[PDB]
Amino acid sequence: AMRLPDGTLQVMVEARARAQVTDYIPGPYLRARGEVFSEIFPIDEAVVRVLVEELKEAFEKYVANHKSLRLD
Amino acid sequence: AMRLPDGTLQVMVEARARAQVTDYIPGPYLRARGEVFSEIFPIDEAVVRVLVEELKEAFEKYVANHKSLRLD
Repeated sequence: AMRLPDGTLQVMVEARARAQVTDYIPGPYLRARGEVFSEIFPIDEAVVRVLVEELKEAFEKYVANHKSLRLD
Repeated sequence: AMRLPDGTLQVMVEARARAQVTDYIPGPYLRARGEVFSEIFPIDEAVVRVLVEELKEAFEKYVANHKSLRLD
């Protein structure tokens, strides 16, 4: 948590788990509660590894076609 | 800039950058407002390096195609 000298809030976040929204409170600042935290762990991890391999091959096919687009 | 005594001022320049001429002030000699050193380098330097080596080899093949012209 740091401050920048031009009225702009710089912060680094790291996401843990997604959630639903219970009720919308008017703002600013906007407030909302979470009904449950929707979380999951990989079931039958061999098929999970196969899908990771297929997605790795897809993203390797994705990054090779760049001449002036500037994707790092 | 070696001061030659034959009415000619042969200047040796290792240039810096191109710039847009915003306006011209009448002379001679002329004043011209331009822009700053256009010398920055963007992200994705790997495509820059690959196209640099390909441009190098393309001129290396090009100058062989104009040895009929005896290009330098």
